[PDB]
Amino acid sequence: QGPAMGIRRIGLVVPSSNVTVETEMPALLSRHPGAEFSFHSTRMRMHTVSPEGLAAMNAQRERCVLEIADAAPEVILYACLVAVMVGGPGEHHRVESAVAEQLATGGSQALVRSSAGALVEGLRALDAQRVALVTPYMRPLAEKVVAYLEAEGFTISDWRALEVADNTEVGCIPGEQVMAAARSLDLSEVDALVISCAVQMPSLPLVETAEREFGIPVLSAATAGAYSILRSLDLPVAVPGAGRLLRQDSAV
Repeated sequence: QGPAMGIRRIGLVVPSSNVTVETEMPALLSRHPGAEFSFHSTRMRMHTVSPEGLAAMNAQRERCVLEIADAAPEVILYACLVAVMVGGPGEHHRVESAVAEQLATGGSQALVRSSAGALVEGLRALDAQRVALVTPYMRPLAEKVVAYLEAEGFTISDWRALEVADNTEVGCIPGEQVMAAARSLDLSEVDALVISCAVQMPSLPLVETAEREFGIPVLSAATAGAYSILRSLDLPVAVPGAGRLLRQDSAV
């Protein structure tokens, strides 16, 4: 198509209290052998992962979009997965389209992705039908994630909810806790494990060790987001250290 772009600019629309995605996204993508990235954030305030915390956070969408658009990123990621999925089946399409339209009214060419939509995208690239989930959420929010994915055609075999409503606390969840949850799952005939549905719960270093342990593909909201960003930018998905999903273009 056109001239090689140089540094690829990624926009991140993130909960104010989130520290994990701005850490994990650069760490994961820094291992791309053929592309360089920069990361630019806008904050929507949230510290409590509850219906009301998420509603208050989502209401800042229009503000955040105008802010990050000013940076002319190539793709913009709506980072919080449950923020979208709490709105019920189909919500990522409504949110993504609302962002695209707002960007278009301001003359921006930026692409739009969301963690929720990216998870679907990653699960489908994996040819996954039966899926198991680990989440830091309170149970009712976990159940909405489950219902969302069922509507997209997935069978959710089993899931865990750590019930950690405070987002700062979510960021401090140790890998041992996450691994203990993943190990409590029944994984028989599960095609893929979502080791973290939330972008605040750390999981990146567990992805490789968990694939070796469980013998299935392992992804998170963050690795799904990375996959989606790569696909949106027409870049090869061949990044080491981030599970099978990030090596889909290995043979290429």
